[PDB]
Amino acid sequence: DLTATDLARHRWLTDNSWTRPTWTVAELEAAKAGRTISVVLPALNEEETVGGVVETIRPLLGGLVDELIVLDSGSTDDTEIRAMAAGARVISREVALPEVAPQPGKGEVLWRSLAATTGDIIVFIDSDLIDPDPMFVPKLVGPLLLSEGVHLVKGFYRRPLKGGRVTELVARPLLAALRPELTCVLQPLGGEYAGTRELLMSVPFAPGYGVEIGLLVDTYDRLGLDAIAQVNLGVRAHRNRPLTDLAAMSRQVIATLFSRCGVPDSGVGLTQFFADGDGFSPRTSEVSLVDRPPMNTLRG
Amino acid sequence: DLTATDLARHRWLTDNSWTRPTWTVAELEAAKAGRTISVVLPALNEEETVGGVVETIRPLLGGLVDELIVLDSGSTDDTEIRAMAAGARVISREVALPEVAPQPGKGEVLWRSLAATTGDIIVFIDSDLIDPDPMFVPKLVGPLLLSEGVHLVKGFYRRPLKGGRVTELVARPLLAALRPELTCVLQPLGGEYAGTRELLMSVPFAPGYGVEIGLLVDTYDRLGLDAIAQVNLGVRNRPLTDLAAMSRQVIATLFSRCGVPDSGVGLTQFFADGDGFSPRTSEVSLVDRPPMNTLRGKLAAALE
Ligand SMILES: O=Cc1ccc(O)cc1
Ligand SMILES: O=Cc1ccc(O)cc1
Ligand SMILES: O=Cc1ccc(O)cc1
Ligand SMILES: O=Cc1ccc(O)cc1
Ligand SMILES: O=Cc1ccc(O)cc1
Ligand SMILES: O=Cc1ccc(O)cc1
Ligand SMILES: O=Cc1ccc(O)cc1
Repeated sequence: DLTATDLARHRWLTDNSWTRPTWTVAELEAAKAGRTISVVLPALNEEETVGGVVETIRPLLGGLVDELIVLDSGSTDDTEIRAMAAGARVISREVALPEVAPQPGKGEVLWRSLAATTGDIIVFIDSDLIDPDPMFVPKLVGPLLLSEGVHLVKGFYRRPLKGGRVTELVARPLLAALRPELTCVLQPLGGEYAGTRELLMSVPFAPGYGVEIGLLVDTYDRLGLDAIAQVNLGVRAHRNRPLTDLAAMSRQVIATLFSRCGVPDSGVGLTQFFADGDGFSPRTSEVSLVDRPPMNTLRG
Repeated sequence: DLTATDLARHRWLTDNSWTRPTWTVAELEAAKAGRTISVVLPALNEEETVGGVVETIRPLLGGLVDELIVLDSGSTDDTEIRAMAAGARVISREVALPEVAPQPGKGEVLWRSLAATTGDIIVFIDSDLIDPDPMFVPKLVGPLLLSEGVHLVKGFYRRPLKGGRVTELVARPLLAALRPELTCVLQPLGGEYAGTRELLMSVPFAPGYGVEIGLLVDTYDRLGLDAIAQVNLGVRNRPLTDLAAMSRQVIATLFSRCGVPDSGVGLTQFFADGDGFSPRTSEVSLVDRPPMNTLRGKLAAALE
């Protein structure tokens, strides 16, 4: 009947998951107790949405939130200037961490943001969200401010009563196989999450689209379920990404899970083919992004 | 840009992949050279489609095809009667291997069929296909009969000019990580494939929905990429929950073949009523059936 995974997951849901994370901004400010909060929006060519995300967070500046930074990854559209006008601080990868040459991918941006921020709590929110809700940051920081022993909070979106394909086909099944207690986390790949500086400075950062799952597993391997919480951010329909983006995402999720769980990885990516009447000429990507070491090895 | 594995991928697609098989039934019959062909359709509650599949293969019986069997896995609908009416012999799991109690899942059915068939070549075709093409069996056996050194033929379906979600997000990326040459196989999880008796009797069979990936990986390791071919068969909507459970078993079987320590924990959904909570957990098995030549050694030796 019941397994040890079932028992732990059920109890974790009752203690470390909030379906209605309704703490008030005032009570969260009162609980800061000298701690400061930084909010980071990673961004690459998100000109249509970045300002709207910033606008939903900026009312918290000077109270709950101490800094609001857009960490730009080399946009060629109007991402940076729209973020400026909307009321954020825009910092490039190069200014965030001058002593290390950048490499591509989302994980690099989040890692570098640790060097550019000062908060005791760092909140990450994706910059591609349409009409996000102003209560995202309060909900994400609640367990960090109020619940002893929590270092990582994952924000999830409620599923309607009536596409998450990488989460449900790749990430959750692989966690079931390799780290089954972590199947408790509803949206392990979600981009809205918060952590303590103590935690985040102490773990390596996986590259590209592996960053979220890498942080989740590294936290678990150091502190177990007790240190991880999740909060319901409300409704939000699934994003529709191209299938080729998704297969590449899956491949990086696999690589990052394997690196943390002791499984070797070939470094071989997926193959694209030149196709014509003479057949299919393969071109296969190979690994070129490295994990970044804990930021404590360079700062603080 | 080109990388190290691309040479092997290019050679294999040139020699072992057929986008447009030219073969006629007549040429294939003339090439059998004393080999016999068994066709096996695994089935569990497929009354709406099984007859249609059988009807497309039945005209080959007595010529290209020597035996046509539906291996029924305990259906309670009209699968059995509809398969017989279309011209298949229907064999239960118990009849196929009477002294061994059945275990659930698709892999069990295919494994058991090895004890109930006599072919030097065995062709598997899913019984849930809609409007299958009568050239499926000819296309699948072509490389076995007309090429040298091929032991496993995987049928693939035509890709569009732009749901295979498990293949493209799970199987192919995992193979890239753990058996990188095998990403060249377009349909690693496909249910339409043919193998030699020599191969099939000698390998363990993975349980459940792991059977196809397990056979592919075992064939690759033991016989190599050149022993695997693929053929275009020409042109389904399952709930995400079912695809996730299938993915979880594909993972378990690949991990078993690599020695990765899979927990055996399935995918769990909690349900609640007035009395409380209880989990519903998807089926996962890490236990292979042993090579059929260990239980049917005399049959295997007769066929060798
Ligand atoms: O509060 C929601 C909840 C859901 C499933 C559980 O097992 C426990 C709690
Ligand atoms: O009775 C159901 C229940 C769900 C979640 C909780 O946290 C507590 C109770
Ligand atoms: O903020 C999202 C992001 C995505 C891809 C990148 O390379 C960098 C940032
Ligand atoms: O401190 C709790 C803890 C739990 C599980 C681990 O593996 C390590 C630490
Ligand atoms: O496709 C055939 C099949 C047989 C037994 C199963 O359990 C599942 C599928
Ligand atoms: O035969 C090779 C091939 C590769 C990719 C496709 O999408 C189709 C065919
Ligand atoms: O995909 C999730 C799942 C959970 C329980 C099951 O029984 C089957 C599937």
